[PDB]
Amino acid sequence: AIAQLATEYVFSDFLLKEPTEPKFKGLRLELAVDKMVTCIAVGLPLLLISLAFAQEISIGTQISCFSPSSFSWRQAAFVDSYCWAAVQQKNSLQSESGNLPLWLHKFFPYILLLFAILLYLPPLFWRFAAAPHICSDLKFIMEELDKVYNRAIKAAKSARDFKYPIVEQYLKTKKNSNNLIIKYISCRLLTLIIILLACIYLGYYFSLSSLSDEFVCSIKSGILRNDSTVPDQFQCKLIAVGIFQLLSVINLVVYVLLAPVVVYTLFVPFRQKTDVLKVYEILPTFDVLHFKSEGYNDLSLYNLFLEENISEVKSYKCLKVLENIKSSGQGIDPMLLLTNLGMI
Amino acid sequence: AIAQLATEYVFSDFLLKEPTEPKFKGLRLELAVDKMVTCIAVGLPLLLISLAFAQEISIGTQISCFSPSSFSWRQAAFVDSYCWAAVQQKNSLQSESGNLPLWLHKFFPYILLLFAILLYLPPLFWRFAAAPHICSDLKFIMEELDKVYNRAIKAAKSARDFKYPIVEQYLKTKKNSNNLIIKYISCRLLTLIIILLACIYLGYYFSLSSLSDEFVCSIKSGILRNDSTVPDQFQCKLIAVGIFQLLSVINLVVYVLLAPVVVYTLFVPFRQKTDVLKVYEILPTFDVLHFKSEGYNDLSLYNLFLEENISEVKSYKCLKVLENIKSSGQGIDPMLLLTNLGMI
Amino acid sequence: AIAQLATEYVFSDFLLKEPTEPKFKGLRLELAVDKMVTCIAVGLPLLLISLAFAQEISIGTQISCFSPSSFSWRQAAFVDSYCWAAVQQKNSLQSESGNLPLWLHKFFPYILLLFAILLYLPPLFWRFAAAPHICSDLKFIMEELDKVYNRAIKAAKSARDFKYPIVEQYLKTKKNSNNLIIKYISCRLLTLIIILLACIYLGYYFSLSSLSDEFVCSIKSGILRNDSTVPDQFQCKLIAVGIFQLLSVINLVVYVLLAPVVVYTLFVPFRQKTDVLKVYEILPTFDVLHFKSEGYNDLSLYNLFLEENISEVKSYKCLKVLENIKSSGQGIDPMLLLTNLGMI
Amino acid sequence: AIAQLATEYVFSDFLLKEPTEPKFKGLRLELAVDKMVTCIAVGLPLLLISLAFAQEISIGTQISCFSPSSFSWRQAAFVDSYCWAAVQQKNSLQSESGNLPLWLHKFFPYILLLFAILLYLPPLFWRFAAAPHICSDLKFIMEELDKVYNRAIKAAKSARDFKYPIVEQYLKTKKNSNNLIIKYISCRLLTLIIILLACIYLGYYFSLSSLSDEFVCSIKSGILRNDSTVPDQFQCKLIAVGIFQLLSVINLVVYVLLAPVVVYTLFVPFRQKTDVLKVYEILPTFDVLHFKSEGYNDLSLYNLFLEENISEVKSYKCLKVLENIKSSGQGIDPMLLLTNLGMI
Ligand SMILES: CC(C)CCC[C@@H](C)[C@H]1CC[C@H]2[C@@H]3CC=C4C[C@@H](O)CC[C@]4(C)[C@H]3CC[C@]12C
Ligand SMILES: CC(C)CCC[C@@H](C)[C@H]1CC[C@H]2[C@@H]3CC=C4C[C@@H](O)CC[C@]4(C)[C@H]3CC[C@]12C
Ligand SMILES: CC(C)CCC[C@@H](C)[C@H]1CC[C@H]2[C@@H]3CC=C4C[C@@H](O)CC[C@]4(C)[C@H]3CC[C@]12C
Ligand SMILES: CC(C)CCC[C@@H](C)[C@H]1CC[C@H]2[C@@H]3CC=C4C[C@@H](O)CC[C@]4(C)[C@H]3CC[C@]12C
Ligand SMILES: CC(C)CCC[C@@H](C)[C@H]1CC[C@H]2[C@@H]3CC=C4C[C@@H](O)CC[C@]4(C)[C@H]3CC[C@]12C
Ligand SMILES: CC(C)CCC[C@@H](C)[C@H]1CC[C@H]2[C@@H]3CC=C4C[C@@H](O)CC[C@]4(C)[C@H]3CC[C@]12C
Ligand SMILES: CC(C)CCC[C@@H](C)[C@H]1CC[C@H]2[C@@H]3CC=C4C[C@@H](O)CC[C@]4(C)[C@H]3CC[C@]12C
Ligand SMILES: CC(C)CCC[C@@H](C)[C@H]1CC[C@H]2[C@@H]3CC=C4C[C@@H](O)CC[C@]4(C)[C@H]3CC[C@]12C
Ligand SMILES: *[C@@H]1O[C@H](CO)[C@@H](O)[C@H](O)[C@H]1NC(C)=O
Ligand SMILES: *[C@@H]1O[C@H](CO)[C@@H](O)[C@H](O)[C@H]1NC(C)=O
Ligand SMILES: *[C@@H]1O[C@H](CO)[C@@H](O)[C@H](O)[C@H]1NC(C)=O
Ligand SMILES: *[C@@H]1O[C@H](CO)[C@@H](O)[C@H](O)[C@H]1NC(C)=O
Repeated sequence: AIAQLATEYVFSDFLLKEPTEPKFKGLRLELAVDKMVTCIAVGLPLLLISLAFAQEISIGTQISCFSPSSFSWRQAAFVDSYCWAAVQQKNSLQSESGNLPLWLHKFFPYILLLFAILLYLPPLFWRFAAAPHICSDLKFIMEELDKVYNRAIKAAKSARDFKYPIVEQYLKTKKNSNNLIIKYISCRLLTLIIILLACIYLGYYFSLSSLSDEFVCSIKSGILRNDSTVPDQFQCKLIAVGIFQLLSVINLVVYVLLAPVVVYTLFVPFRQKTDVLKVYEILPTFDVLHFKSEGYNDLSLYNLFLEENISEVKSYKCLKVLENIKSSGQGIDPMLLLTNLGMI
Repeated sequence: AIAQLATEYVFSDFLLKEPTEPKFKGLRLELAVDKMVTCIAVGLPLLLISLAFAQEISIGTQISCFSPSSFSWRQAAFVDSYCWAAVQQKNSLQSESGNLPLWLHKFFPYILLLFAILLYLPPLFWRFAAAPHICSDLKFIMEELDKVYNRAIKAAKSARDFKYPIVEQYLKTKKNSNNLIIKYISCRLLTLIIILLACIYLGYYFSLSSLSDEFVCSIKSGILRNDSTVPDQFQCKLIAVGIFQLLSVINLVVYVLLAPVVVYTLFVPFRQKTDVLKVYEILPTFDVLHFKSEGYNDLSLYNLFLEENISEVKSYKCLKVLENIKSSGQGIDPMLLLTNLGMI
Repeated sequence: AIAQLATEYVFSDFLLKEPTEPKFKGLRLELAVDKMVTCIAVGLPLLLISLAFAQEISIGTQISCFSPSSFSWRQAAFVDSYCWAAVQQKNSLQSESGNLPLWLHKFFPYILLLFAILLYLPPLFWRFAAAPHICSDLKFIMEELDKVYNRAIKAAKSARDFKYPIVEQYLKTKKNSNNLIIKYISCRLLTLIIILLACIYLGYYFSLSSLSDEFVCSIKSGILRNDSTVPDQFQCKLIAVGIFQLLSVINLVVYVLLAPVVVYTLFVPFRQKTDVLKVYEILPTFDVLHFKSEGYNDLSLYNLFLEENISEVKSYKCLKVLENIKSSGQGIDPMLLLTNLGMI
Repeated sequence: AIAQLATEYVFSDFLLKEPTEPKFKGLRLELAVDKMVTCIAVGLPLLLISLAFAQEISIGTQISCFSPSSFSWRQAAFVDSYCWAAVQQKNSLQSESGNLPLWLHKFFPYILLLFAILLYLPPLFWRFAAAPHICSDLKFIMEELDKVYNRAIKAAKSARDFKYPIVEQYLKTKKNSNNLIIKYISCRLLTLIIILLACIYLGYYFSLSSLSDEFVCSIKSGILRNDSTVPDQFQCKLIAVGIFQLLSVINLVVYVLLAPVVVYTLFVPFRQKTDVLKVYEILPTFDVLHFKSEGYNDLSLYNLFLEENISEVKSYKCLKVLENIKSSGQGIDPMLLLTNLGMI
């Protein structure tokens, strides 16, 4: 039913499932905006496919040819099925709009499924190629941040009663390499191109005259070519073509609204803001150097992933509340850190 | 069946499922009133869609055109399907009420699903954008309250046998920022606007003459335009239109009753009452300062979320019972706190 | 099937599911009588809806109009569907009993579902508004009782080899407030009113002549108004109306039997008997004062909830067996308590 | 399918599910004979309902009226559905056996479901009212038996290298109260009465002439009353009536065989034999006094429940093997108990 399709595709965790494995425990591995874009671009065409053939919206068979009254039920059924299979056969049918509109009307669900698969492909390539590496690197970075926070609080407590910036060096090294950012931009660009092509197709499909679904059909090949009792042609109409056009314009609207989001996503350096690591600069055990901005490198992408999935880090949360309290400046950062006692 | 739909949509945890993740363990992340509003506004139109096409209420096909007796079964089926697809084609049909009523009668389930999706969108945006931040902040606040309660009871026990207000400073800082409250008000306002538009549409749909479902249909395009055996027109009726109007007025009543709730929700500062933190003011380790009221800021929203999901805090419950006992004034707050022995 | 519906709605845990959350572990949060009343009042109309359209009891379509023999199958189907949709349209049909009986016959499942939803609403309001508070308070009370029992047995063992009545003070304070009892009485009263209205409706529906299901139908609007081959009217009958009346009288009987139960529930103070706390009065560490009776206050409701869900408390069970043994008076209460050794 | 129904209702744990809660861990809370009686009396009529309308045994529709050849398919369908709905309407039909046989033939599944529900009601009342109390009491009794066994074995080991009969006093007190036994006897008696009424009904239904399923039907009310082309009456037959009678006699046989079991159950004191507590009399720490027999009191019912669900007690099992070995008398009870070393 329509409501069942809605529950499956919008109100359920459709493509929102976290990786089912212990390797990525709590790691999104995909930005929220990218996940939203993929979920829409994939589950919208599927939802429209399901809707267009819902038991309520669908009168019945997808084509009716209006055989003569003399024709029996199965003769008329032969006519309808023959014309359905003959939309491909150009000789059999003669339609003013041509045969491409008939092909599109017959295979619209296939085309929507193709667009959905093509849009799901780049996210899958990301999740299967560049996701494990970033997952491992980000897990190491979070562990290093937790360890340095613990060491700093232990030092502060000892004072009240190595020291090498490994994480900073690793981030600096990531500043050079750009394979991950190149893959990310390539997959986003392919998604954008697929969306644009889908928009072109949907606009063309919705621009039809709405009468191209009606085509003339001739069961006059073979032994029936010279038969007399059979009329030379029939009036066939492809039902649900109006529904297809409505859903196609809906998908076109959604995709044109979505494309600016993908374009904004492509410009990762601009998105790289609100320095996540700036909060850690007040730790004595952490060097006061952010050095993450203004670069078409994997460093900006790692900064984005950190700003996305750093809320799960207790040390980061503690430092963030310390920073927020520092806005008033009533107290002292080391005193607040010592009082917090948030090692684990 | 009707009962199955009821069990799924009203008697089950439809959209009442808690976040399936360890990040939010026991945190609602959504006020009870907001959750009720979203659940109604989403699962009502879906329930009505399912009901309108229930196997019992539905006689059968959604349109019947009453072809002549001479017409065969599949000729009549062609007529019915053609008219169903031609509700869009204005030339084919001539109805007194126009063609918009026919469009609405055909696509009412789609319109209800659209309203449900549009009403579910703002809650989803909230849960995916502003929910993680408030979850982390509120978890930190609850942990700080538990820790300060433990410290105060330990101090009392030591007396019987830092001290910095970090949580108060954090709340004071939240008094300034307003991004969360702005997002909350924006999503509530969008929900209200969607509800009002849905009410307008449902009122228009229910105001129809009830005879607009009957339209005249002409299969007279193409080779059949000059055919003689076919009548110039047919009498088609869209079944289930009365059911659609009944369910639409039901939804209109529900939404007009719900809109005052959304308006009351918009005025969060008025809702900010019954100070949750007032109970903690009797703790020696906690400063006697509430400072949370009369502000279009995130502080009021945090106060609401605390008053919502603070019952899970054992320290808060203990302080609440101490406060309630203090109404009589027979005993002493520190003595009762020491006797409680409710560290964990 | 009928047996499947029975298993789902009477032999299964339909609305008998305990709260699926760790917050309420073993707490009913709903009295047994109230749960029975809600389960009946909700799952009876749903069961009757399912039964009335069971594949065995149902001959087929819900209306047959007996078109002339000259009419084709789909002409007759048009007639039947038109009349089904025209029960609303007063002009189309002319029935002796009127049009309200036809409306009721068509929408009886909807009306039963409406009554079920309206009866499920007050229980849901209770469980979502006043259940968390009573759950927290009752959990605290049980924990306090366990702690005082442990302290008393420890003192007895020490003798053989604070002391403040916090729980008693909390109960005394609850004696004043009445918001929970007011909400309980309001929800019970609304349930009673809904049940009475349902009884009125079912009595009216069952009082019909049983021939109102037969109505005269006229497909004579539009181009067919002046058509000659079509008869001026048809004889239509709404099938399953007898089944609807039978199930409606069954529901009426059940609801009239249930209403006295709801009225008895409304009088909570009378139900407040068999003092649960009287057993704890023999503990040296517990003050000898019950002070819970004769009040339209939340104290009586808390006493009811205690008498309901106190069997899970080991200390209460031990004190109950001590009390029962004290009926003979052969031994001594402190000696029996010491011998029991039931700390945990 | 038939085999699926059999698997669900006889070969599966239909109504044999243990209470899904930690409160009753391993406690039957229902005697084996009572559970068997309830399972049969409930799942037999449901199984017969399912069988009577199985896709294999069922030819098709439940009534056929044999309309004239001139009648079209949907005219004949109208006739059949009209007569199906008119079995209630006495004026419409004229049958030699009357109208009650037709009512019974139409609503036999409803009557079987009613009997099943009425037979399931007393067991449900027991499980929801008197089951928690007996569960708690019996758990306490088992814990006391385990503790006294442990104390006795510890004393024996100490000798080789309070003392109050709390459980005996509790059982003696149970000797007085009789509310549980009264509820048990009342529910068993109601089950017996329901079974007898079901037997009466099934005997009456099976005693029919087998031709009462054939009734004369007249679609001659309304505009068709004076119509000429329609015959004055039709020959309608209610299919599956023979299957209903066969299954009804099967159920009658099962219930008459079952009723003696219920009568034997009612006489609980006679069932109270094979003293379970007699084995514990050899323990030095346990007083040598059974005092459980010859009483219409809850003590006999508790003895039955003990004899039912005491096999789970390791101490009871050990004492039972000691008793069995004592039949030969080769050894000594205290020596065997010491050698067993079965504390836990
Ligand atoms: C997904 C991508 C590939 C879709 C590409 C656009 C498709 C949908 C449409 C839009 C415009 C279309 C073209 C419009 C006009 C003509 C001229 C005609 O004589 C042959 C077909 C041809 C050449 C069409 C082929 C298909 C076409 C290119
Ligand atoms: C992503 C955005 C830009 C998509 C917007 C949809 C645009 C591309 C659509 C809307 C209407 C469409 C046109 C409608 C009709 C025709 C005439 C046909 O003989 C060739 C294709 C052509 C010229 C279409 C090309 C694509 C088109 C211009
Ligand atoms: C969800 C929102 C967009 C719904 C907006 C209201 C819709 C349902 C209805 C209510 C009143 C309607 C209008 C009423 C009157 C007219 C004048 C007519 O000559 C053209 C259509 C037009 C202009 C209608 C368009 C659709 C309309 C605006
Ligand atoms: C949220 C609340 C205010 C909704 C209440 C429903 C209101 C808006 C509904 C109920 C009846 C409706 C009117 C019914 C009939 C017409 C005539 C038509 O030619 C234009 C629209 C118009 C004028 C409708 C406008 C909207 C309307 C006034
Ligand atoms: C659930 C509640 C609202 C149901 C209320 C009772 C319903 C079922 C029935 C019972 C008696 C009925 C009334 C009986 C008589 C008349 C007089 C007639 O000229 C108009 C309808 C009217 C006024 C009926 C309206 C509907 C009615 C009130
Ligand atoms: C909860 C208890 C009291 C419900 C008992 C059912 C009662 C209320 C039912 C049973 C028969 C019913 C009556 C049957 C017939 C008519 C005639 C009609 O023109 C007006 C309503 C009226 C007068 C009904 C009113 C309600 C009624 C009296
Ligand atoms: C479950 C219980 C209520 C069933 C009771 C027995 C039912 C099945 C049957 C068995 C015998 C039957 C009775 C036999 C004879 C007559 C005399 C006739 O002129 C009216 C019906 C009446 C009075 C019957 C009513 C229904 C009846 C009582
Ligand atoms: C539990 C045991 C005793 C049930 C045995 C079934 C008995 C009660 C059945 C079997 C045959 C039945 C009888 C068959 C026929 C008739 C004639 C009818 O006009 C009145 C009922 C009457 C007289 C039935 C009464 C009940 C009956 C005697
Ligand atoms: C049909 O008859 C025509 C007559 O002109 C002939 O040319 C043609 O070959 C025939 N077709 C078949 C399939 O026999
Ligand atoms: C139908 O016949 C008419 C006669 O006036 C002619 O004008 C029209 O073109 C014909 N239509 C078709 C589709 O051949
Ligand atoms: C039907 O014919 C009658 C003849 O009196 C006329 O008044 C009426 O307008 C016609 N109806 C239609 C819909 O053409
Ligand atoms: C049918 O015709 C008879 C002729 O005697 C008449 O008495 C009766 O009222 C008519 N019935 C209807 C429903 O018009």
